[PDB]
Amino acid sequence: MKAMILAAGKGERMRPLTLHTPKPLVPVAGQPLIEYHLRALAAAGVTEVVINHAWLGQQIEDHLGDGSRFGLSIRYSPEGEPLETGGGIFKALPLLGDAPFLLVNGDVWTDYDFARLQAPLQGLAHLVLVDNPGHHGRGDFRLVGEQVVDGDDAPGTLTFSGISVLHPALFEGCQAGAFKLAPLLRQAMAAGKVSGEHYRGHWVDVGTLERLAEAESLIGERAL
Ligand SMILES: O=c1ccn([C@@H]2O[C@H](COP(=O)(O)NP(=O)(O)OP(=O)(O)O)[C@@H](O)[C@H]2O)c(=O)[nH]1
Ligand SMILES: CC(=O)N[C@H]1[C@@H](OP(=O)(O)O)O[C@H](CO)[C@@H](O)[C@@H]1O[C@H](C)C(=O)O
Ligand SMILES: [Mg+2]
Ligand SMILES: [Mg+2]
Repeated sequence: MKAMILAAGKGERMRPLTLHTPKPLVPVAGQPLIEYHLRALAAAGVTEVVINHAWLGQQIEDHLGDGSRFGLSIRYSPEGEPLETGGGIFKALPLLGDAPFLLVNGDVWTDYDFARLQAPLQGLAHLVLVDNPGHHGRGDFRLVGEQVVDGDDAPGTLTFSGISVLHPALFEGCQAGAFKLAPLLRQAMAAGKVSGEHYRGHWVDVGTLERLAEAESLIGERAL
């Protein structure tokens, strides 16, 4: 299947790093953050990637080009207005086609094996969930067997990893413009159409300098 990497975020919490460098292109261990995803995706057998962008977008295209150096074919979905995650995915659907695709929040650094998702999967969406960051119980969702439901307090909830397989039909109808992805996932969940899994390996949402350091720390433990 195809993959989409979300890369339209402005990274305001990463400043001043993101003043002249798009977040996707910030180096983590001598390598641009998004290039971990491109290499992982190519290793996992993915050959076609869609990347949306907004903030400093043309720098992303300039740097990655057509993706041939990664053994990929990349298409870009430029966004001129703030579309958010859901609206942005929707805007890119023409490039993705009608088949389920792998969706990867580009801000993430992880050792999750993307090739696990090319196995028989369940529903309109299949979500990779991880331990709640910061040692809290808030999270987003709960996982019962393979079935994902909406979170409830802090007894045993999990956090959405930003790694998933989505069915384009998830966006069936859908307000053409700017909207959120989570709300759509809960309608699917409400209909028993969302499966999931709990990944217990390394995962960092790289949204701050502190998260960047943590990712570097873990990446340095893997090299050894
Ligand atoms: O409108 C958007 C916003 C976010 N995103 C995607 O989700 C990622 C960031 O998610 P984010 O919600 O934290 N936005 P951000 O401005 O980066 O917060 P901050 O770092 O504090 O400035 C971005 O890199 C994209 O991958 C989009 O694709 N579109
Ligand atoms: C689409 C997506 O990846 N959402 C996740 C991403 O959002 P981000 O923090 O990058 O803005 O990382 C968070 C954990 O750090 C999750 O809670 C987000 O999922 C929540 C439920 C959401 O859909 O808004
Ligand atoms: Mg942003
Ligand atoms: Mg982030």
